[PDB]
Formats: sequence, structure tokens, C-alpha cells
Amino acid sequence: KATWDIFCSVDNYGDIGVTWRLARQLVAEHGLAVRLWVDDLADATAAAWLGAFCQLPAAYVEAMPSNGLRKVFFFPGFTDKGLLREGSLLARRDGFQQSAEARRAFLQGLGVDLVPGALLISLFAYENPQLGNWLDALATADQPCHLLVPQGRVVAGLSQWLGEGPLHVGDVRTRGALTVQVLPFVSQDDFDRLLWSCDFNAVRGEDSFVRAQWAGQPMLWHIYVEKLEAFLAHYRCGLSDDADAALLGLWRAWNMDFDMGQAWRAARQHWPELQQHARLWGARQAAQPDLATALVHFYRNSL
Ligand SMILES: Cc1cn([C@H]2C[C@H](O)[C@@H](COP(=O)(O)OP(=O)(O)O[C@H]3O[C@@H](C)[C@H](O)[C@@H](O)[C@H]3O)O2)c(=O)[nH]c1=O
Repeated sequence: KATWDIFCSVDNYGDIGVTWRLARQLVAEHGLAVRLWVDDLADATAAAWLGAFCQLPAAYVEAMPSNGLRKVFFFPGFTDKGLLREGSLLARRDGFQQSAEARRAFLQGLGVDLVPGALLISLFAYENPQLGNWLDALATADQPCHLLVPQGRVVAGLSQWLGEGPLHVGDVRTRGALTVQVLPFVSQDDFDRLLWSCDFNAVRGEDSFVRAQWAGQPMLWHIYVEKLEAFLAHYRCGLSDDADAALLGLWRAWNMDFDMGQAWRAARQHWPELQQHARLWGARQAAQPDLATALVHFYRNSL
């Protein structure tokens, strides 16, 4: 087996999130001997002029997605110049979402009592100066909302909105139509089960951004608060004028401080269109070979 060496350091997850995902895939789907040299805090993984792959274990080892098409270094894009996608991910997604008890088991395994008839929204982002306006919109809606919030950089402003004491793992609180719930940091695979379970997934960063695209449900992105509108140029292509406008107002507002209430309600006026659009994007994106295959076939043909 060929030898591959990856090294990630660290602003935190996302660097290890991408490297830990890629390292398992090159072992599992390509039978490679890879060692992830993490420099900072399912396996078989041993964790310029003119990713290290050649084997040398010397101490002084110096013994040797987002323009983007022109840079052929990392080479991770949305066009024919890709994304990390496990071979059986889409199949594992469909079997999970088509089994009613599997959906019930995972939710109940995380201490979540689903509000009957409620829209289920996962939110995982940085500090957004518009969280308060969005939660005011959900709380004032005439249909219930169940919000699942993993432990992270958003529970701070979440607490400042509810106004009570500090919130940690386990606390679940209701205001009007919105019921807020704080989740722990589970496993990467269970985070996929989370995305597959909710009707709307608010992600951020790099990997969860793509993981939610494979989830196939309506989603929202929070980029390290330039490259936002370049993502929407491809994402918005198929929708009608009313749905296109509602998706632009939704995503720009979450990143440029425009009213989260007006945008959210506008997008909800076109939910069947947005639901189908999210499914069609995942199927279109998955039609291209994944990144792990793109890294392997390139090395097999040398250069
Ligand atoms: C919420 C949650 C996330 N995760 C995973 C999702 C990914 O694997 C990883 C999250 O990383 P990302 O999705 O890329 O979001 P991120 O914000 O953590 O990553 C980003 O940080 C910013 C400062 C910069 O854009 C870069 O540094 C980028 O790495 O954590 C879990 O495994 N379990 C969880 O419960």
C-alpha cells in the first residue's frame, strides 16, 4: 500500500474536520496507509518553486472550497476543477430518512423530545448579530419550531436572547412558538444524522457547509463572520424569480446584517420550491467524482 501523510494544526474545527474526514476515506475506500499528523488538540488511520505522499518517519521531518480553478494546490471546487463525499453517504442518507423508527431512535438517543408538528431546525454558526431577529421571528410564528443547538459559539447570544441564566448541555426552553434546545458535541457521523433529521440546517465554515449540501434539506450558510455571492451564482440557477429573490435575501441577511425576520418569512412562502431545490443540488453535485478519488487517480497517473 502507498504511504500518505496529512498534517493539520488549527479558529478551531474545520481544519481537523476536513483532514479527519479525508484520512478515513483514503483508508476505507482506497486501501491506503495514511497517518494524520495533527499538530493541535471508524479508523485504521495512524493519527513553491515550479498532504505528503513517499514514506519517511524522521523526527526533523524536513527530510523530504471557495481564482480557485487557477490555484491547483488544494484543488477543491464546485466545477470540473471536487468535494469530500463518501461512496455510501447518499445511500446511507436515504435509508435513514425513509425509516421512521431510525429517525425516532437517534432523536431519542440525544435527549430530544420532538415537538409534534414542529419545524426542526439545526443551527451551528459563529456569533451572528441577527440571531435575535431570527429567534423573534420563530417565536412569533403561528406554527411551532424546535431548534437544536449543539455546544458552540452560538449559545452565548442564545442566552442573551432568552435573558435567563447560562445555558449548557441539556437545557431546553420554550418562548411562544419556538422551543430552544442545547445539544452536546457528538460524533461526526451523528452530526450527519442530525442534518438528515431536521427540515432546515444552518451550518458554517467548510465541512458542515458541504455536509448539509449532501443532506439535501433547505440550508443556510455562515461564512467566517466576498465568497458568499460566488456560491449563490451556481446555487440559485433553477429557482423562479420569487424563490430566487427569497433565497438571496435569506443568505445575505445571515451574513450582512439584514433583517432575519423578513427574509425567513419570505423564504417560507416558497418552501416546496426550496425543498426540491436543495434535493436537486445534492444530486447534481454528487454526479461528479469526489475529492478523495480526485486525489488518488491524479497520483496514479503521476502528473
Ligand atoms: C456541531 C458539530 C460539528 N461537527 C464537525 C463538523 C465539521 O466536521 C467540523 C466543523 O468544521 P467546519 O464545518 O468547517 O466549520 P468551522 O467554522 O469549525 O471551520 C472553519 O473555521 C473558520 C474559522 C474558518 O473558515 C476555517 O478555520 C474553517 O476551518 O465539526 C461535529 O463533528 N459534531 C458537531 O456536533
